[PDB]
Amino acid sequence: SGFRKMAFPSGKVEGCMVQVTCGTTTLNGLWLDDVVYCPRHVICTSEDMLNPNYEDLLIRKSNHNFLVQAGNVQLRVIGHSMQNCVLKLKVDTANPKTPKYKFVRIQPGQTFSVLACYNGSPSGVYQCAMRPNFTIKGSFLNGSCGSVGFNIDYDCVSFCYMHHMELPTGVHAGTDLEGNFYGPFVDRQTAQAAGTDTTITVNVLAWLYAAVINGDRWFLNRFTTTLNDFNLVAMKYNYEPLTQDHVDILGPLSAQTGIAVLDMCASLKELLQNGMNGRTILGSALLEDEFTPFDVVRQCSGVT
Amino acid sequence: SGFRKMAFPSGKVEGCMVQVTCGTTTLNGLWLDDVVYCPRHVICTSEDMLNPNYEDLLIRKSNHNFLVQAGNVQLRVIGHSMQNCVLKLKVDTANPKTPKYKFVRIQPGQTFSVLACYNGSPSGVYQCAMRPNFTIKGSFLNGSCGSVGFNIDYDCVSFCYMHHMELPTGVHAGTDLEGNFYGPFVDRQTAQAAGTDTTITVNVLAWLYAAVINGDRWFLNRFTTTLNDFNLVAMKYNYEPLTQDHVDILGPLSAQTGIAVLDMCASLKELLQNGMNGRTILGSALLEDEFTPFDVVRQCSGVT
Ligand SMILES: *CC(=O)N1CCN(Cc2cccc(Cl)c2)[C@@H](CC(C)C)C1
Ligand SMILES: *CC(=O)N1CCN(Cc2cccc(Cl)c2)[C@@H](CC(C)C)C1
Repeated sequence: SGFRKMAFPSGKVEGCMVQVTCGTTTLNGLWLDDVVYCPRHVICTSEDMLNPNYEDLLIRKSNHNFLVQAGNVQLRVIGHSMQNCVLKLKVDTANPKTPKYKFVRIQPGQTFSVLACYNGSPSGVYQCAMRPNFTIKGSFLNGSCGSVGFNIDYDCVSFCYMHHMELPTGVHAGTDLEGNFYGPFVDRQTAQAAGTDTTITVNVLAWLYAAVINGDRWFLNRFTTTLNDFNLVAMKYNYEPLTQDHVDILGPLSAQTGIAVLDMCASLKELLQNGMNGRTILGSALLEDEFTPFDVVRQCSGVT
Repeated sequence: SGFRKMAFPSGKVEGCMVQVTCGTTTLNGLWLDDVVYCPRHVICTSEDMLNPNYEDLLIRKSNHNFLVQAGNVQLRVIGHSMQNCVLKLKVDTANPKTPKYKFVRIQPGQTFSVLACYNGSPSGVYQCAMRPNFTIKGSFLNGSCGSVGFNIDYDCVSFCYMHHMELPTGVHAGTDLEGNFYGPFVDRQTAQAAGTDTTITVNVLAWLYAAVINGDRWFLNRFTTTLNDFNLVAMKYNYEPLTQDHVDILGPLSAQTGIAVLDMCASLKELLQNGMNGRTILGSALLEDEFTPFDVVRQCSGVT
């Protein structure tokens, strides 16, 4: 037992990290097969970032201008291209450590692990959720750009995120591995509105089931509710509306604990209306939303 | 910016995990050089766990009874020995993936990453603190025994913990890599008292400095205190007494933020006496104690 914000083992991703330098800018790249993926802003200078003309900036660059180092070995760049906000540098050597992988575009509310990297070297790993407003609340300093988010299904790494920037509010924005930003963000040093965020209701419910599985049951009550009544409370407290698809995904957890999803919704309703009353749930004094129902099942069963 | 409960990249440890089977019991082992380290309770049966006579149980075992598999390859066991609560199985092959490593016995209040493993395969990674009462609040199911805790200094992995058991209270107990339990715990299915735990004061203070560095400053006040006055509040709220060694270790963070350690102690004093008043600090509604001053500096600087 016990419930922790667990990240995937980062080994398969560590083996893909490289350092990419262009002129005087250095960030992280992801070396998979014979391609190195990195944020296209690696081609900018400090004066370029207000509104870079990336097509023009990339034209002044040749394959030899992109310095790619994997640890101590230098990769030979034989091709370069921009796809959306990422640069794809073709190298003459396939990464011997390339795991089985996929590029996926995650949905808001889904989770993933981030391997924070600086100068091509891994510093740490943490579990993130893609917020409903398409930002992530990460830990990223200067040089962390090009660090990636991923999930691992047995031996397959599904890369879902690449870090590009920090908004003036301290939240993080980035792209999928095809270079498309999540949310309305653009890769320029401009003030950008992150949309109104909401709490991931299905995840808070999944976490309440994890709490019941692990012994924390104080919040369980003698009440039930309906999807419509619960959604009136969710709207008031800036929670995502709960749908039947969300109820269906909570099926396994409802089955294991024997607590109907709507009864758990009534517990959540009372927690939203009354607060925690100085108590904790799974060591937290607030309602956690960065564990999906899948994460809860995986952690509570022992999937490797 | 941003502050997260970050674990070390687990790659160097993943490469050491093996599955150890003895009779019908299977748990995880750590393969370093030509030695596989695992909890000695791998030699027990269900009827043995009330009070195992490990010396007698190990005598009925031969090298061929210890089945060690690293992924799909079978290791050949050429020696076996018990050192405290760990078994050391000498194998005929040095692990090609053995990183630079040390065995260290961590101090209470210090942190480390745990690579939870099942059947020799890594499931996830999380950051833990060794509680002042020598337990850890982990996430460990049946089969997780033999999973290890570690820190990484550049290329050197300092292994500090091996998981052995879950106390009836849901907290976790284990040993250093020489097989000595942290705390008064013994490897038997007996009800065992975990000592009175306390909050790691120096870590909560280190985390308050991380909050100030990252923008959360609401808790800063116009007050100061003394070590003696603060310690009267710490005693009341079951916080570890703050010493000059702790003040000294907070030196760098005090220097960076320009907030004297005793002024931060007065902020902590007011937070202890008044609570959070429905507010949060670094996304938490309680006082976090599982980040050391070293962890804060590392995360806030970008050490890889
Ligand atoms: C991710 C990272 O380390 N950095 C944040 C982005 N910086 C450039 C930038 C500025 C404004 C908007 C965007 Cl999309 C990108 C990085 C600059 C260094 C020199 C790599 C730092
Ligand atoms: C760590 C783990 O997976 N397990 C917890 C300990 N179990 C045996 C046990 C019982 C009582 C006290 C101690 Cl020190 C150890 C493990 C049993 C399986 C069969 C490995 C499970």
